[PDB]
Amino acid sequence: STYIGTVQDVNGANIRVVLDGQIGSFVRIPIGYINLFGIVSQVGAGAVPDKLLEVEPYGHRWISVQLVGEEGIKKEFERGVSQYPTIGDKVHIVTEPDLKKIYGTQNKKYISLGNIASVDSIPALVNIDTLVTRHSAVLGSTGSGKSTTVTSILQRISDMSQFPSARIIVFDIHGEYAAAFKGKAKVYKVTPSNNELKLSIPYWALTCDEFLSVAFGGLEGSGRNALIDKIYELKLQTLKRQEYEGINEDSLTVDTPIPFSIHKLWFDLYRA
Amino acid sequence: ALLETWVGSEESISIFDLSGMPSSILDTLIGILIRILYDSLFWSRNQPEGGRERPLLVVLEEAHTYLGKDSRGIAIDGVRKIVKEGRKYGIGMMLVSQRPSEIDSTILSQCGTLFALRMNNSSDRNHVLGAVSDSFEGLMGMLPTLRTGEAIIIGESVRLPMRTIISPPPFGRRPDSLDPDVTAKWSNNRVQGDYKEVL
Amino acid sequence: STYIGTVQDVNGANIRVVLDGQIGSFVRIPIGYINLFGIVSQVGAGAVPDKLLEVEPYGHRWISVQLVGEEGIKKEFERGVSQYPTIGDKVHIVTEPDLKKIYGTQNKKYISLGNIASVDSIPALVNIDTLVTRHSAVLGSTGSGKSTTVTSILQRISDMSQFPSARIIVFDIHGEYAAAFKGKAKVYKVTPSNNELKLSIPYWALTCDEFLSVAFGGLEGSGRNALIDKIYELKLQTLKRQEYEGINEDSLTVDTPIPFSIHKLWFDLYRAEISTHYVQGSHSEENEASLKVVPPIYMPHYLSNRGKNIRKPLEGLASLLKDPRYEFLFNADDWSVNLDGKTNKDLDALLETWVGSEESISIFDLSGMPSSILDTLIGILIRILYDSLFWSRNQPEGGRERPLLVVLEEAHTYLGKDSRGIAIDGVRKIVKEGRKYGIGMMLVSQRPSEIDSTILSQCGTLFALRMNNSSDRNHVLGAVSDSFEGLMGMLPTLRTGEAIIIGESVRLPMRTIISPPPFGRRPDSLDPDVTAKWSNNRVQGDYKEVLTLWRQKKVRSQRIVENIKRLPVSNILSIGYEADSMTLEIEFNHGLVYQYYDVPETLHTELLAAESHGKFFNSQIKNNYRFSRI
Amino acid sequence: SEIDSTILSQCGTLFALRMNNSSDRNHVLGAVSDSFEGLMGMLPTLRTGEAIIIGESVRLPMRTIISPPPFGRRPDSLDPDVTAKWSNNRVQGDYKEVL
Amino acid sequence: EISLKVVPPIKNIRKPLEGLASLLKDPRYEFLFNADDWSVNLDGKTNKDLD
Ligand SMILES: Nc1ncnc2c1ncn2[C@@H]1O[C@H](COP(=O)(O)OP(=O)(O)OP(O)(O)=S)[C@@H](O)[C@H]1O
Ligand SMILES: Nc1ncnc2c1ncn2[C@@H]1O[C@H](COP(=O)(O)OP(=O)(O)OP(O)(O)=S)[C@@H](O)[C@H]1O
Ligand SMILES: [Mg+2]
Ligand SMILES: [Mg+2]
Repeated sequence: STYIGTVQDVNGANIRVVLDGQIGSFVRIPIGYINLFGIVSQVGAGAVPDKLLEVEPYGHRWISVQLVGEEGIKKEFERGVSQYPTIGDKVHIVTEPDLKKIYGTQNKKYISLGNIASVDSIPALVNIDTLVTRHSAVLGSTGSGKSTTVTSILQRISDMSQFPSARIIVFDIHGEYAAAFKGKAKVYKVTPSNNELKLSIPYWALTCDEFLSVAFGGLEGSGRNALIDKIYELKLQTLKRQEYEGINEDSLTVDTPIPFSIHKLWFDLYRA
Repeated sequence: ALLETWVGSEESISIFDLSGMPSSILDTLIGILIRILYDSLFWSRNQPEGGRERPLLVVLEEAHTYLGKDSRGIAIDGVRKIVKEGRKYGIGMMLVSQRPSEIDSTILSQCGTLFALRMNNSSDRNHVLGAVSDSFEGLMGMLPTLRTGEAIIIGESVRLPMRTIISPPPFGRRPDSLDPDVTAKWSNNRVQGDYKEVL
Repeated sequence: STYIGTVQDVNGANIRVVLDGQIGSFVRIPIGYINLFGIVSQVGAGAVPDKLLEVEPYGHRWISVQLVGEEGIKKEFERGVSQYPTIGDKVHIVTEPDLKKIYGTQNKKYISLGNIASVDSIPALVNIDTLVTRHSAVLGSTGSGKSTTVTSILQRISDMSQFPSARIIVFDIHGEYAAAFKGKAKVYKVTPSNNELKLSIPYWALTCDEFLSVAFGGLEGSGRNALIDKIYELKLQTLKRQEYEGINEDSLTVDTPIPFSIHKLWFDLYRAEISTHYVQGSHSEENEASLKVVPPIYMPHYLSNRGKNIRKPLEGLASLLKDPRYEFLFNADDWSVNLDGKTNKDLDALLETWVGSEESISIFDLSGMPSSILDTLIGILIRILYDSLFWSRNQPEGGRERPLLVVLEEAHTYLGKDSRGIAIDGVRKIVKEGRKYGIGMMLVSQRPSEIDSTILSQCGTLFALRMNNSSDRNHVLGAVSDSFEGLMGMLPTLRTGEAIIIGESVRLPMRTIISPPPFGRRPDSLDPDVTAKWSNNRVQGDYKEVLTLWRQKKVRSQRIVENIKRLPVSNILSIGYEADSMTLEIEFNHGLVYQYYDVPETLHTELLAAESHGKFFNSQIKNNYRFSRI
Repeated sequence: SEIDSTILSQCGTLFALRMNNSSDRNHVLGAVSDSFEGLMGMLPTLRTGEAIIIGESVRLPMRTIISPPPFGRRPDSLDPDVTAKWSNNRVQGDYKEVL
Repeated sequence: EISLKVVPPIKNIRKPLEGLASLLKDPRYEFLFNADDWSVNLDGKTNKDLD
């Protein structure tokens, strides 16, 4: 069989089992008909109770374990605890079928993005409905391999067998992803290439503030009150000289993505 | 047609390469693209093209420079609105950065799930521990000693936190930046110089 | 008789027991004639005394004696004990009848919500006056009960057979509670639905300071004093034209709720800022050379001498009146104010509708609110409710004779320790001066640490769902009136739904399993489903429309059909059709109604004769036509 | 626990009643030199009305049961009653005056 | 710097002055500015003495 030890303490959730057990490995605790799964926290002198070493200063065989969830009556793994364990109970190791049970899921919203540390055959199912709706963030050191873990995920999301209608945008500042997606993406950049289109961001698709923030460096006096007057005038004429549905002489604002000629702005404003 | 290329192409993923940008304005553009992608999806949440029928996902590299705790840029304003109202219109987001402690703490906490790769300096680890909710005491004292690509995922996107090992992309599909190779570019015999053209 | 162990040694407080038992479970100790019920969180390995460990260190069966309350003289259970245990006495497990008496009561004051963990048959009796007069809070992790719990309490308190005059209000930023209350609640949202009203907050019912905090960003100059001067004349002028009872020119104030036309404000203020002056130095309007926002053209220009440095807010304000996203505040539908400042109705209907509806609950879903000014409006709504019941506390409709219960969802973003918003400046008052007017409060937040401590100190009782992180457990435990060590140690492992109630609204802190509401009556949020939306095949998009709407700031395509009739039948409820324009309208559960276009009506007949709906609708309609959902 | 300890010490005699939370039971102990286990070990199980007196104004400290005052002379705040005012049948109101 | 007064209508501590005026008009503070017997007239005499 597989035996670790016995529970020699209880505090509701925090438990301190004594052996006769890896730092991250789970622990299984049957109680009659349902089992409690737990997480190790520390090892050695960190798990010893406050008042034991006085008589046995060098008795170090203690481990601290924590409780995460509980398995129902052949139904599923439900978080929490139906009935907490007590002193002098049994303990068992988490074996291969159990890992499937705890981590398994029959729902179809989950997708496999990796393998757990202990057993390599376990898919690392992570919800995608949640990963795209709540939010996500990748953090780490510099050489820890972020962009490689942002492609091994961002490449499994847009698969063409399950998600033929996916949709994604990327912002790479060093240009290190275009090499990964050879025939799966539409790479954009400033310098054209043979099969890469050239990023183009029309200057008239911008609000008044943002255009004033990239072009004129930020004006605050009457200059800011003169440029706005001109842009409005230009977007007035383009409406008279060409037809755009819906936009009228009143619904038109300074910040509607309507085309205006920047060169005419500088030339006419500067020439005057 | 412009939008059709960014979002409506026949290939799913778009990739915007900004390494050529004049970096004095690199921040404002990140706040320009997010605004256009957000308004276009937000204002057409009925039609079959909006974010309610094809949910979006914006991934941002090196987010610690534009999401500073006291940054005065325009990107942080955009990254806050999508962090706040995106759940209604299905516009998620992914954040990448190697300096967590420089990220604003009011934006880093509103991210449901976190990938926790290696972290050594204690000004970050003590700051990541300040935003993750289901924080175990056995799997979060393990941050600085992970392997490369041995991420830890904690949040509600998983039933419970897991210490996964992401599968690397197939060889030849990896991300590779193209920087000049000094050892291979300095070691060759000197060639006759023609500096007339350089002027 | 369940014998386990007996006492054999004494160490002052540690009373040592040799054995021959759940953690948060009571123990019974009879002493002659009076029974002692209480908690002993120290037993076994965690209780063996340090003095004796030298003898037997490898054994753990030892208990201690410290109680909570004593059984009276066959009367009832009260906290405290007349006498403390002694030598020789033995501890017995509690029995179901004892649970009935300890948690039972003969008072009709209490109400039942959930059940005790041990035996489900027991009811979970919770006071109501203290649950509405002493305020309270709800706390726990993100995935625990949380909202599924708040609805059950409001769905039990607001029963008509037992409380036929209840009165409460709910703030739900995600708008996830309107689903549970199918037709028993009012629900106001910015963009209406088939049978829902408009959450219109008339701007003329705001204090001047709050008005300048939503429309001008906090002007802090001489111009700020120009607006106050300008608004006063409008508010003063409307009084002289229309008589109002009890206020005249003398006792008029800048902050009293008299309607005024903002359109006149911006137009007169904006026009008197820039215009040609026929005669130099003349500020008269006769020297210059309205239902719609259209301004008349002005000739080129000297400039008016009556102006200031408020050009940016004044032009920025004009924009706030254009976009439809703020239509609720500035274009209150039935409270829209014409140019002369005379609207159709007054706040009577607003108050009569918010709190005076024939049905008990009212709901304000704020998902449609722009998150920039979400905090500012939260404070505004609180002020209106408190003040209205303040100066009318003797009347027969106020809060004294019909107390209120304002519920706030997701509060941790609004009561921050360093938060400088107006919400906390409004929430503090009710927690302080709301006791003697009967204005309650229920706080919800998934992360208590950020909540201001003084606010969390003054709440009467606390609901404690599961809480994972250690940083927050320590903060919430620091504002507990009556805490148990055996009960609060299992806070990070509570299963979903069941909560722990602590405070003055119950006799004892108890671990209750709140009854889940009926299936189909739950708080559900209808957010887009990626897995069901990304998996379907591609569809050639027509972006020429997406651009057009994005330009027009509209949300409905110009090809919609409005006057179609429907006939009742995954769970398809109603199906429409129209051969004139080849439009097929369908309706599903949760009120979702689409409009598929250019579909042959042969399928319409086939579906009616298909008698196989659900499994057959996806056969030839799921992704085969262009639909403009509504 | 929140009160300033600077002003607490100068007080001569202190009456202490039922104290449940462990956080505050420690602070009160710090303002009394007579650290007696029996006096304060029984603090968290004191019945309503009970008290323990410590200070110079009392010759010897011990627990006493204060006799409650007679009915008709008893503190009670006249806060509105929720269940009594919600239980009564709903009555049509007129907000023309409340406004 | 410039009805109950006979005159017909025509330092940076102004906003205190308006805030000061709020207390005067409010009936809820009349216990302090408008004491039942202790209000001070322009002549300066009070109907009673603090003794
Ligand atoms: N998922 C992975 N699995 C195995 N090795 C990886 C993985 N990701 C990155 N690496 C390894 O790291 C090297 C790839 O280049 P790196 O610079 O180390 O990664 P990187 O993602 O480009 O770094 P950053 O700063 O996080 S973008 C190789 O030695 C990889 O084997
Ligand atoms: N008593 C219960 N028994 C079984 N399942 C429950 C119970 N209560 C809640 N749940 C389930 O757990 C889910 C958790 O979702 P919610 O109850 O809405 O919690 P929540 O996400 O914190 O609420 P907010 O206010 O939107 S953060 C629920 O949708 C249920 O499926
Ligand atoms: Mg990198
Ligand atoms: Mg909820």
